[PDB]
Amino acid sequence: DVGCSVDFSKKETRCGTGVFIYNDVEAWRDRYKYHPDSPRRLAAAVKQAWEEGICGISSVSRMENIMWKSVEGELNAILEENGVQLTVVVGSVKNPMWRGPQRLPVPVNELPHGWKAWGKSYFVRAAKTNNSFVVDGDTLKECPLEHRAWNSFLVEDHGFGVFHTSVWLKVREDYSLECDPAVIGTAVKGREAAHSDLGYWIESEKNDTWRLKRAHLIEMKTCEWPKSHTLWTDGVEESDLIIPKSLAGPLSHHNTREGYRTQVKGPWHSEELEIRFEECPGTKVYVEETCGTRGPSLRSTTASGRVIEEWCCRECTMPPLSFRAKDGCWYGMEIRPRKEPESNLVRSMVTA
Amino acid sequence: DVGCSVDFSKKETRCGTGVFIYNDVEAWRDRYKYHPDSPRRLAAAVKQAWEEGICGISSVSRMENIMWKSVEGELNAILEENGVQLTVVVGSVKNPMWRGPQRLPVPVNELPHGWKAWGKSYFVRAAKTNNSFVVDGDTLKECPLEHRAWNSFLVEDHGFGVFHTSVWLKVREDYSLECDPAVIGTAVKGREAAHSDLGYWIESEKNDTWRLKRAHLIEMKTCEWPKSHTLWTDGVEESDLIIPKSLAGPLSHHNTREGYRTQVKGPWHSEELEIRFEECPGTKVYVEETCGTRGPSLRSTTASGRVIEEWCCRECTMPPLSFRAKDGCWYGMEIRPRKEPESNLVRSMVTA
Amino acid sequence: DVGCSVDFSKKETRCGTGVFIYNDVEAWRDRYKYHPDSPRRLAAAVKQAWEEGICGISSVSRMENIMWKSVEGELNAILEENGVQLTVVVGSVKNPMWRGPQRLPVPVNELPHGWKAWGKSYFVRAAKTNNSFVVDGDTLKECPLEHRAWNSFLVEDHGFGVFHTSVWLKVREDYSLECDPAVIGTAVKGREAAHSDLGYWIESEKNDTWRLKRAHLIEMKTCEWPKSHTLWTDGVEESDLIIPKSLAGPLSHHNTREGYRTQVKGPWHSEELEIRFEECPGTKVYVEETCGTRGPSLRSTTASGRVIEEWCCRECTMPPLSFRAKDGCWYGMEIRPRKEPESNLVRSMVTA
Amino acid sequence: DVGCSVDFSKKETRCGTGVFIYNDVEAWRDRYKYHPDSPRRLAAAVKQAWEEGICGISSVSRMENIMWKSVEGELNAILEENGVQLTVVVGSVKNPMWRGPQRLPVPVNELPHGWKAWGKSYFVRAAKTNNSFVVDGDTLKECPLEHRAWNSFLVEDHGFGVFHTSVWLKVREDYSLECDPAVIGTAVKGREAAHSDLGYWIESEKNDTWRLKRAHLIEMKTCEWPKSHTLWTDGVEESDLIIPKSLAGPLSHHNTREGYRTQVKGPWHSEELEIRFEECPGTKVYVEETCGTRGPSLRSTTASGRVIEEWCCRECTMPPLSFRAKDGCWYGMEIRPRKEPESNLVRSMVTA
Ligand SMILES: *[C@@H]1O[C@H](CO)[C@@H](O)[C@H](O)[C@H]1NC(C)=O
Ligand SMILES: *[C@@H]1O[C@H](CO)[C@@H](O)[C@H](O)[C@H]1NC(C)=O
Ligand SMILES: *[C@@H]1O[C@H](CO)[C@@H](O)[C@H](O)[C@H]1NC(C)=O
Repeated sequence: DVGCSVDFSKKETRCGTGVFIYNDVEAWRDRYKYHPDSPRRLAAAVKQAWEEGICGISSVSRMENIMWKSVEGELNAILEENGVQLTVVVGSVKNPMWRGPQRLPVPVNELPHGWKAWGKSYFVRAAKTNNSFVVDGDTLKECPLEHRAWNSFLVEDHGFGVFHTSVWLKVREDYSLECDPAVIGTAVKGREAAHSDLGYWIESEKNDTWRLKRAHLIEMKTCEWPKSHTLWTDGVEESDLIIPKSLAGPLSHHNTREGYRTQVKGPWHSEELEIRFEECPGTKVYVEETCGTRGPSLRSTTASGRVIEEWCCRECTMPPLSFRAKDGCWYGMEIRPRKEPESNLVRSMVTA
Repeated sequence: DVGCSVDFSKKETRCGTGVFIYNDVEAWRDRYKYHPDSPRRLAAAVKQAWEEGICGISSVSRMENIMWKSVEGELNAILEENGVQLTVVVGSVKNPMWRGPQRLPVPVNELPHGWKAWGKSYFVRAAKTNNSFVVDGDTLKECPLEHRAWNSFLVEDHGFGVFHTSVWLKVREDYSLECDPAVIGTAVKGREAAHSDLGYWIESEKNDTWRLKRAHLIEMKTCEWPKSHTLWTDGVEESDLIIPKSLAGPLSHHNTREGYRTQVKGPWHSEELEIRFEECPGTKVYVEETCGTRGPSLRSTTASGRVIEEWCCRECTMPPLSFRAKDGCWYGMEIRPRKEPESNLVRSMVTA
Repeated sequence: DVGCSVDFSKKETRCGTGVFIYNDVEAWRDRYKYHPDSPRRLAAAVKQAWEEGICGISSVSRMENIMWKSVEGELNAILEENGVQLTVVVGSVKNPMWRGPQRLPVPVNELPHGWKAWGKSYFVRAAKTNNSFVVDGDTLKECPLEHRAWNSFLVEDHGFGVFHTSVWLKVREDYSLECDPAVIGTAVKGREAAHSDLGYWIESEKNDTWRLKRAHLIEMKTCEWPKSHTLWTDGVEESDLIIPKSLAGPLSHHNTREGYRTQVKGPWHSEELEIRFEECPGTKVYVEETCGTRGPSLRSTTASGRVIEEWCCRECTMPPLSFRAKDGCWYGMEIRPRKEPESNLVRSMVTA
Repeated sequence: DVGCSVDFSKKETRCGTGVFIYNDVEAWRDRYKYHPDSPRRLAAAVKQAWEEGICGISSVSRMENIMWKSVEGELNAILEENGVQLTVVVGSVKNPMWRGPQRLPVPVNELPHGWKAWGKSYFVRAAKTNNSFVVDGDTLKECPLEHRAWNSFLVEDHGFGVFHTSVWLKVREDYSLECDPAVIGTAVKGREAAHSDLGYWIESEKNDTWRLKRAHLIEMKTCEWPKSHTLWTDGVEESDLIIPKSLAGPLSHHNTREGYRTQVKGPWHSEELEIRFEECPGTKVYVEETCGTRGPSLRSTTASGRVIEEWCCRECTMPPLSFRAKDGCWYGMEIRPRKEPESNLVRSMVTA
């Protein structure tokens, strides 16, 4: 708790005791290493799960998906060692990571033998097997969405003084729609508080009342935001959560904005996204009762690239509500083009 | 907002951005300028308060006593320019700081006079007067409680922690029974959370769904704890708040103890009270079905120096709750002497 | 070795792994507390030296004087336990320290028995004897300079998790004239190189040239600066070293300035000498080739404190050169008063 | 600079002023920008070099090769925008990185076109040209090493080096084979001295003499170690410098070990080479005078991977020297296999 505290705004070097949080979403690339636990038990789990008619796993976040491409060789070799013919295939995730009903069973006992964890686990290869245990990817045709597992892992301990934090995880014996709290946090001082998650960072201020300031989205989950680590969980609803609750929208006075509602058809397809309260270049948003009602988020740019400099709506706190996507700006549901037809603009992917 | 941390149980160090809280209950605040609005307006408060039957004040906290005392002499000189004859007397604060049905009014007009109230170069005095506005102490007869005010102040600024360190203030224009949220510090992470203010420190560990861990009291206020800043506002009663809400007992699951109720008869008199869950020296608390019922906290130390060692109770949980006061050790209401008469021991006067 | 970092010039906070120097010049007062290892062997060495004709020891560093003063009692008691007729008297510290031809011999064997000294180092009782194994002091008549032992010691271990990190020395097995490398640390980074040790602190930077900026001289030694721990020791002249080599002047480009010759006649009688390049208060220096020639340095004021305000220099580059001592503001030799008799100028004592 | 320090063998901790070194070899540093002065000045320099007849550039180090990989596209776009037709093509660094005799001429005047590409990070295309100003890569035939430049840049300033982490370079006016000192750190404390730069990490231990302890290499350059930035620069011979000076072998007694000689023919082709004084896995080294004389470094294993169990040496001192790279474990010149056919010994190709 002994800290370098140096007030950047006022240049105040100080130290003492308290609690400390750090912005790791941008520093995530060079801070984190992940892995499963007991790969033999995981081989037992995948084998047993295969006995339950399980296709694969549709990862909800990039953290888990990046895990499942780490012990694929070791998992396949362990399956080979005990004679289990099972090949795991891992593809690419696509936002918004949808909700899979199945859940990975938990073995009651490990495989009868196997000690490949000693020495060499990485540089291992084995021939494919007819059976495929797919992970993410565009294998929607190979198997439907109802045979895929989802949110069947946990974080018990992470962080190490080895320059590269190694994270311990294991298959859930429980069923949950809630996002993992081991890697979430917020706290408040005076006028400022912020909701922080590995794939979601949210800025909350107190200008007049407690409101929202900004949010960044690297990944597009489908779990639920908690209330225990949420501030002011008393007197708040889901519709005003600009972040959809189904998309893990916090239930706080700090997750609400005036003149705007939950955005379910937003650019939940974009791999990367940010919610900035700024008019996108060359686009001025108006507020007029004459304007149209809400509609699916339309990108600021037409397919031809021409920009639309006139956007309107009825009951918005002007001017901006635009998603900072890689492909451009997506505007909120209330904001709709004033003159450009709503069918001409790049409509957001169906992600309600 | 950029500082570091050095964990105790682990030597790992790392840092960047973050939010930070500090503890200032051990240091009993610190030397602060204590500008109440304007000293001329503060003096003009008492002319009309005194006129409408306010013969004294019951200070809510020790800060307030410091504040009135620190300007007591100057208050006598501000009113020398106009035909006002008052003399302010500030006495030691008796605990627990009972309430005052009156409040300090808010003058609407200023007295035309020199503005030398603040920053005077000394060399000035005032004329004493028979009528006395008694501020706490032993002026119960000189001023009835019904004519005393209380909790009639509101904090505005408490910054300038580098050089000026002024606790700027204003008479709260609003009759508030709750405490002031500004100087409160709190946050929760992992298995830990802790509230903090100018007179109290609170700890909360995720022992089993959170509970009461340890707190210290340097002053027994009689305000109330706001919910929008306390964890789990919903889901706790005021009776199981081991701190009576009357004493600003927080309304949170984190503020409660198994087998212990609100300690209304606790030693809220001892100017300082440290709340620790531990057997006091030389006492063995028992859990017997045949023990006695609740009662006012009996100090573990007798007036003659003898100490009653073996105590019992019917609904306790280890470790026992004993108020570590300068007066000695005081146990909870639930824990009574096994067989030594409660009359002989130093009973805690009913502190409701 | 990891650690914090704060560069106040840019406020750049850093943490990694490497080496960490410290500025301990101000901490010479109470940096260390210790005695030489096996004071019995040092007593044997002192007896052998005295038998060999070592009337005294000329302390080379104030650290050595501190150690000798601290260990005087234990050494005396060791001498008088074995029956040795020797009293070790440790005098004051006079600047500049002057060399001692002789050295402390390493004793072939320790004294037959000196266990009573074990655990009896500071609070040590003994008597006096006719023979005085003086240690520096104002005893030039008694033990002349040529008959004093000097720089015949070494350092084994220093630095610890304590304010007074115990230092263990050793009777130098052989001759030596250089200074101690173990307590030296240095390096260069961009535009700043600093030469620092237990008693000195020298600065340098590249202002279109690597020149001298400021040097703090708590003491005045005569050993030689080692090359193994020096920067840019290639192509530098003694006469341009503002600090002469005879007073332990580093041999580096960073230890010289332009338009100024070596200062061999400066206030080298000053106990504490700090060197800065800034105009002396209450005076001014002109670049006048008609000024005085080279010679002893002068104090800015007269004996009575009269401020000699008129000064000049043959070819100095403004700002001028002056010595800051406890005595007062002393000028460089190249600067002379435009109009002041040499009788009114205090000449810096010069010792060879 | 205010930092801290925590010991590893011990647990001593402390914070204070000083200077701090940081090892970025294993820590893998951070991302860097590598801005080459004014992009148009670089374009003019390369155009003038091509007019002179410079066919390409030899990236001395991996940092400069990454700089050219980051600067290629925008330089080509700038060239095509101006009346210039020359394409820059980069590739992979080949070890050992070879020298070049040419330097990029400093342009007299900037190319006549608009300035819009300060630190332009790609994302602009250009028309290919038959003429190519190849950079490193494998275009040896297209641009012979004769007309390949080498060390044509110098680091100027490291502005915003904590987060922005940008290294700004400019075309050197004068020729210089020397490496870059600004990115070199070193000092000595007690019995350890360490030499390192942006690419190299050398550990020297004092074991009865200042001796090397370990040497790790992530690249293979050909510049030269500056003397001002190393220790014990006297009484050192190249033959005992295990690292050849041609490999920027530091000139210090710390760079030599007894019983061995310079290794100018070792596995310097390795992209990563870690030198450890230890027997190669599955191999035994002995000291036999009848052993083969010094010869090219041989991988401990064979081409098929067979391990040589018996090894001999004429003058080696245990533990034996071995180069630990991804290719495998090697042996020095003095260490020859005791009895093994020379065909199966993977010689290190001569690095001339
Ligand atoms: C923000 O500052 C204060 C606090 O809410 C208020 O006066 C103001 O209206 C707020 N909004 C703006 C746009 O300044
Ligand atoms: C160096 O110092 C001189 C005068 O001492 C000053 O004019 C100049 O600006 C300084 N800086 C540089 C980079 O020369
Ligand atoms: C290393 O340790 C010390 C000197 O540094 C000494 O005892 C020992 O002999 C040295 N040599 C070896 C091989 O450890």
